[PDB]
Amino acid sequence: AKYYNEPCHTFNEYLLIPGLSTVDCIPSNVNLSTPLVKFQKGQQSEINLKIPLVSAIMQSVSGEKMAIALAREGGISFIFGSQSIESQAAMVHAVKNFKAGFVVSHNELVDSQKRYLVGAGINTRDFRERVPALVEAGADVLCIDSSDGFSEWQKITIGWIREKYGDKVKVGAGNIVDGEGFRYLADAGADFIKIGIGGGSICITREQKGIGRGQATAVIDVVAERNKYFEETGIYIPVCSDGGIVYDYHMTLALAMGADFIMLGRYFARFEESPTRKVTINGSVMKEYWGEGSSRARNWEEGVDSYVPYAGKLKDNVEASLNKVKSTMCNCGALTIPQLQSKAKITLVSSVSI
Amino acid sequence: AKYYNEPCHTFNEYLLIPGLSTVDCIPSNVNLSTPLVKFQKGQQSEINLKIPLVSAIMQSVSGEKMAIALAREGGISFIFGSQSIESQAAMVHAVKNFKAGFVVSHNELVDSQKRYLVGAGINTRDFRERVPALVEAGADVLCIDSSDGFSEWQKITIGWIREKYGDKVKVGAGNIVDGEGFRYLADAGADFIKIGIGGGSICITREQKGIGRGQATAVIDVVAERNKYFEETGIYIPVCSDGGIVYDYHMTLALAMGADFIMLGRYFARFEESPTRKVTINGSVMKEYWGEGSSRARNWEEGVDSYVPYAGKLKDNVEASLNKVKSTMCNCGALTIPQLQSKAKITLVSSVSI
Amino acid sequence: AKYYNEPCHTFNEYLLIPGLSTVDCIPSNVNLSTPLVKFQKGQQSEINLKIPLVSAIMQSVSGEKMAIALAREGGISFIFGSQSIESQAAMVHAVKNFKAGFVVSHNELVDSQKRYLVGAGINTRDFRERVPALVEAGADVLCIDSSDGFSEWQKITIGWIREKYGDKVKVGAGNIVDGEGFRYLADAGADFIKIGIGGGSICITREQKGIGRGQATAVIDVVAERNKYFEETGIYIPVCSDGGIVYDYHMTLALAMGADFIMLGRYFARFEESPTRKVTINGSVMKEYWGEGSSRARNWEEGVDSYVPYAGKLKDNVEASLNKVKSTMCNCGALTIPQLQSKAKITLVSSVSI
Amino acid sequence: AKYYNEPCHTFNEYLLIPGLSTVDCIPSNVNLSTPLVKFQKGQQSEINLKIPLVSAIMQSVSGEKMAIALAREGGISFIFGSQSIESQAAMVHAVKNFKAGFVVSHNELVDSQKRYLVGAGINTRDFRERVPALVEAGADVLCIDSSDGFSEWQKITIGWIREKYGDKVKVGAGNIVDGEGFRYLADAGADFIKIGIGGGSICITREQKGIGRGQATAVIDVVAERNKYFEETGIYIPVCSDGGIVYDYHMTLALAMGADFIMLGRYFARFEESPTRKVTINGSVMKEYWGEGSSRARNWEEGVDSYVPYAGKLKDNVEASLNKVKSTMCNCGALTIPQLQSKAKITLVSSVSI
Ligand SMILES: COc1c(C)c2c(c(O)c1C/C=C(\C)CCC(=O)O)C(=O)OC2
Ligand SMILES: COc1c(C)c2c(c(O)c1C/C=C(\C)CCC(=O)O)C(=O)OC2
Ligand SMILES: COc1c(C)c2c(c(O)c1C/C=C(\C)CCC(=O)O)C(=O)OC2
Ligand SMILES: COc1c(C)c2c(c(O)c1C/C=C(\C)CCC(=O)O)C(=O)OC2
Ligand SMILES: O=c1[nH]cnc2c1ncn2[C@@H]1O[C@H](COP(=O)(O)O)[C@@H](O)[C@H]1O
Ligand SMILES: O=c1[nH]cnc2c1ncn2[C@@H]1O[C@H](COP(=O)(O)O)[C@@H](O)[C@H]1O
Ligand SMILES: O=c1[nH]cnc2c1ncn2[C@@H]1O[C@H](COP(=O)(O)O)[C@@H](O)[C@H]1O
Ligand SMILES: O=c1[nH]cnc2c1ncn2[C@@H]1O[C@H](COP(=O)(O)O)[C@@H](O)[C@H]1O
Ligand SMILES: [K+]
Ligand SMILES: [K+]
Ligand SMILES: [K+]
Ligand SMILES: [K+]
Repeated sequence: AKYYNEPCHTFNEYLLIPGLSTVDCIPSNVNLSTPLVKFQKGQQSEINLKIPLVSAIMQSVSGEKMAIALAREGGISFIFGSQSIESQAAMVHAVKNFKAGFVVSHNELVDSQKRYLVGAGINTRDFRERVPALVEAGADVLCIDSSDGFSEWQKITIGWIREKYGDKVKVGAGNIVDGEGFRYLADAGADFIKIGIGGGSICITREQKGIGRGQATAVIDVVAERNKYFEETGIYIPVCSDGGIVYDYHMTLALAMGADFIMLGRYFARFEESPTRKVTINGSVMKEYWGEGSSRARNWEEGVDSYVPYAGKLKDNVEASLNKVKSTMCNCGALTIPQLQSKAKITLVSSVSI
Repeated sequence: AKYYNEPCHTFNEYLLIPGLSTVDCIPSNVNLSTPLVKFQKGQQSEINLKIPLVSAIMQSVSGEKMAIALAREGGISFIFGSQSIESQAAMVHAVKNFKAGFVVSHNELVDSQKRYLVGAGINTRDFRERVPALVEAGADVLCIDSSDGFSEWQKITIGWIREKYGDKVKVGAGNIVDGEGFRYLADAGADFIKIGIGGGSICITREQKGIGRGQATAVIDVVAERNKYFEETGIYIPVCSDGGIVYDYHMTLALAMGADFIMLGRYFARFEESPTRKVTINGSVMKEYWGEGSSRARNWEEGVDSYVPYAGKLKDNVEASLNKVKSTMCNCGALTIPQLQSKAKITLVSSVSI
Repeated sequence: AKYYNEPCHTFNEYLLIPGLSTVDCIPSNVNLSTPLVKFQKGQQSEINLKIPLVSAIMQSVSGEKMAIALAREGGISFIFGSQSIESQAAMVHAVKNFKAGFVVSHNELVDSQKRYLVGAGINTRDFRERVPALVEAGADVLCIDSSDGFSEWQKITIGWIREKYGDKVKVGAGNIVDGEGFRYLADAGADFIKIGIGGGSICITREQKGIGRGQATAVIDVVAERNKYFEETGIYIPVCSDGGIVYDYHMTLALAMGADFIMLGRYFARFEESPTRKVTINGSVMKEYWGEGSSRARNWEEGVDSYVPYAGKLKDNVEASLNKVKSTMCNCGALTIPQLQSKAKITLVSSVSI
Repeated sequence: AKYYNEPCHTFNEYLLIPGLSTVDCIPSNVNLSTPLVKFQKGQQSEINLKIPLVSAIMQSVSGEKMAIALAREGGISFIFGSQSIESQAAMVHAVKNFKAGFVVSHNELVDSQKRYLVGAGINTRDFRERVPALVEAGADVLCIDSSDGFSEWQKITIGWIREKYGDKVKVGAGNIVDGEGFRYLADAGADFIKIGIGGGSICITREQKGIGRGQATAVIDVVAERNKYFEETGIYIPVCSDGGIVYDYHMTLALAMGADFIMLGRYFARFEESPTRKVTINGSVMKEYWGEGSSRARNWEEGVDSYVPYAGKLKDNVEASLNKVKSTMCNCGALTIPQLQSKAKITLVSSVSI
């Protein structure tokens, strides 16, 4: 067996040490643009998010309304794939054609036709039928959804997409937690790679499957491999820190450690736009939230079902969260995510102080 | 005094990092066969379990019914030796002759005569009389039961067995927690060595005797010594991780760290087949469970007596546990235990994340 | 990104190991004098506190009465700047002219005219108007108050002061937590540098902003840079450990680690002289205490409002605290703060023992 | 300031790993004799305890009855010195002349006249008068009682004793927690050195004074210095682990780490023979226990007053404790304390497993 020198850590175990803040760095001047899909050295990504936040590929998070609301603020949602091909394609189509008027019976993220961008999750099983349907519906990007992306099944899925669509259809893959996993999916052709196993808030109320790694350590390790890969091939593959974001400052940390964007479930589940029921229990307005591994999810094993405090509209909450991220970025002397990734000073905190 | 560079750790402090999962690895194709007794390089063990689980040498765990139920699923039970020679021999005989019809007044683990295999615990005191009786009764393997197997008494016991039966009678020894202890029992002639002191769940409700070591560290250290021993002598001695299994994923970890099989007490005590009373307390069906060191056990000092939640039939529970182990093995890219031991990537987790 | 070899620690994680105590070291012979502003090798600071304690630049701590009471015991207060220029200048003037008799409508810290010394906090925004007013009022020293002093805004503020007053007006700067930050403010011209971000007791009831560092690690790191700076330039810049003092022995630790003086908020908020209301809740006399980042403070975001147990007069409490500090200093073989900083033996304690 | 590479640890953070147990090692054959005062290489100590336990120099622990009861079992008590010279001398005399019949108005520890041995605590202040009185009363050994023995006052006290009595009067000194402190008292002439600051159970209900060190680390460090000192001078100075013994196995650990004997307060306070009142609170028989630093103690600052569960007669409790120590010693392959100190394998345990 192979062992490691240091134990893995979570975001709660880190803090940022300030760098030189210039008179020109104020929250409003901070640019949160970030690449979504791979590109070559010197190029720009074909798809750039205006804010580094994407909603989780979950039934209780990314429905049509969430996708529209998030795209309006500059991010993108990945419509859940744990539903019928027809049902998921309908949501994608609804998002792509939302601005239409008569239909035959500032930071918005849109395509060349001013239509909101939207992503869609796929699986390694029915892709031969699901992918064409999502492509037809107008999906802007796809992502293989899995608890263990270090699999030949993902390579096969990406291969089929490349053979049928070449590099015209974008597809992310995951999840992985180390350089080996990243490298495998990179060579397989993934446009972006998702990082994270066992770090989601859903795991708080469930038992360990035995596989996983502290989210912070996973991002740091994968990012190092991604940078090495860039140096060897000239190909820059964006990576996504998926899960484990508990507080707003965790967002800044994930980005500082090298993640290009962040995927969140619980964070968005709390909003009015999530596709779940708003329930009031003893004066407390809550929203439903369950894992994709729960029996409640897959039936169209693991299992986690819970409630999250209602937070209102997505817009006001994201604005507040990102204002804090931008302010912290200025503390670190960064006006952009790439500058933050270059200048960030990250310290581990003692367990005693926690 | 001799000190160590790193502190010892328990199973809860580890997680497995996924490896490449091939299209051919599905739970049903995973082989959990494993050697029980020592053999030379290139040989196969004379006794191979079909599943890597054996029940503890305890009054509250391994009785006749447990032995039959576990053997039926591919494992083996070690009938407790903390009872009269006559009483223990009777249980062994009952297991060996269970399939008999008229008696004169798929994954089953059996001998050449299709009789379920069964083991029996012995002590370093009355072995001259207990061993012959167990051999006559048909015991397939014996194991010296002790909290500290690094003892001349164990060497003497194994020696007497070798002098009387040669290598025709198999006998495990233990418990030890480091290379020195392993080496001593290996040179003494033990067929398999049990690892673990102070890691049993029984210790949760009792005070430390002062001796012990984190179960994970103990297995890792002993396994390293065992592999070194194999390289020097060509003799492969199976080792058993005894105690400390709290969750199913701990089983996968123990195996990944090098243990050939696992001994459990609490896990099996919960089943209908354990020899203890099923008691209902306030709507909760429980089963009794007490340590062999408790005054309640030895009287035919330490002391631990408690209850464990009823889990029903052994069969359904083991199937569920092993299905999870096999699934995790596929995440790690392993179709067998030896392949897992070779490919496993094991990371320590921070105390903060725990 | 830049990472660190060791995690940061708080004061609770340290203890002092005794050194040789001489017959001449008794609490009463211990000298707690300490420099407040920078000086060259071989010189004495133009301003020396008689005790190493200064009260925080907070609305709920440093008002006129606090400033008089603390100066009487040998320390100095920094009148809060989160109020109108006119209001703050009035408090400064009131302190400077407290001993006056007819006014036209042993360890005391005083100026050449026997007037109590007093400091005043300033900000990087209205200094062009606030500074002249404070200077006119008689402020003896100023200090830029900020959660992140590693800023060009602080350099600009110090620059303006130097251009207008040369080295005749003393001004501290902060806060910083590492050598880089210290170095920046040192080169900018600061007379003393304050250390500490996120370590204040106020943070106990609030969420992390994402920036910070264990107070002990921050002091140790900054002190090392300060000593290096002294060796390179011959300039000795006093540093202040700001926040995180929970127990009296933390004072001794901060000083032993190299801090010349200590800034405290909660400690002084408990006294009769703090400018907040004394409220009795269920038989418990308390005093109000809120952070400068709370909405309650700035309105003339973050937010922390709470109560601290009443402790009575500042005099008796400081005497008791310092008697303990002096006794511990004698345990360490030190009769002065500089001797303590040279002889102190500081050990980290295990999280288990905590 | 001077810092250390590793944090200090307590006894709870350690466990012993078994060594080879020989057929000749059974509890009854284990010899717990141990030296009390210094001797040269090749010699035997002039005073050897029959068991390695001594009672604390406390008002609530070591009175006349305790001294007699402990001496009867082979240990020695140090009559508290926090009382009048006349009062303390009376207790010493009472112990020395307990076996007398008409008075003019197996493992027992005795002198050449069959009189129970007894020690007495002294202070660095009134020794010129207290020492002669204790010597006259028949005290067999003295010990300077202090929270910080790294003091010129202790050197002066030992010096006065040597000048007046030469090496005919034995006197221990302490407390210290590192090699420097040990070395100072060794060169000063101490017959034995006590280790421990802040590790006593009394500290559980009180605030840190700021000085101290984990008890285990303190013993290990001092023992290393003591062994180095022995190699350089040929003088063997016994050391005493004072305080921090919570469980019986802590005794074995302290001895294994190199301490020759152990001083305990709480342990003995629970017995019928302690000089405090036996009080029954709600069906629970308790005994009083307070620190020597409490105002309740010195008045003939710190302060700790509490209750300990009644345990009955000293005899039965010590026998049980030592039976466990001896059994563990056999697990480690040791028949004597020196053999244990040579063969012991000591591992640190993870904070997670604790
Ligand atoms: C696929 O969605 C996830 C993801 C992305 C992760 C985890 C997880 O449990 C599930 C649900 C698990 C499901 C639906 C079972 C199928 C599978 O195994 O893919 C996790 O632990 O890390 C990441
Ligand atoms: C023998 O069964 C065990 C085993 C295997 C272990 C422990 C233990 O306490 C007992 C009971 C202890 C008994 C019956 C006393 C006799 C003895 O000492 O063997 C333990 O701590 O690690 C392993
Ligand atoms: C300025 O007073 C402080 C200081 C000294 C510190 C912190 C802090 O939050 C505030 C209040 C924050 C305010 C008033 C907002 C403006 C600003 O950012 O300066 C902290 O975390 O470390 C040190
Ligand atoms: C002297 O008895 C002790 C000892 C041995 C220790 C401590 C302690 O507090 C006291 C009481 C402290 C007193 C009576 C005040 C005088 C003094 O300082 O000696 C401790 O922390 O480690 C060891
Ligand atoms: O059932 C589940 N168990 C564990 N993780 C899950 C499950 N369902 C989704 N996830 C992961 O958890 C992420 C959300 O983490 P969260 O933002 O902390 O709530 C998702 O994007 C997935 O990667
Ligand atoms: O009384 C006891 N004290 C400590 N360990 C015990 C005792 N009795 C049995 N054991 C050990 O605990 C193991 C069971 O651990 P468990 O599976 O965690 O319950 C047994 O196989 C023994 O090795
Ligand atoms: O609102 C706030 N949030 C965090 N820190 C604050 C705030 N206001 C003041 N502080 C810091 O906390 C210090 C006081 O720490 P305290 O002595 O532990 O209460 C001040 O001197 C500031 O440096
Ligand atoms: O007031 C006190 N404070 C701290 N330690 C004390 C005090 N009085 C005695 N001690 C120490 O505590 C030891 C007893 O530790 P205990 O056996 O854990 O109760 C004594 O022998 C002293 O060294
Ligand atoms: K900054
Ligand atoms: K895999
Ligand atoms: K000292
Ligand atoms: K042994």
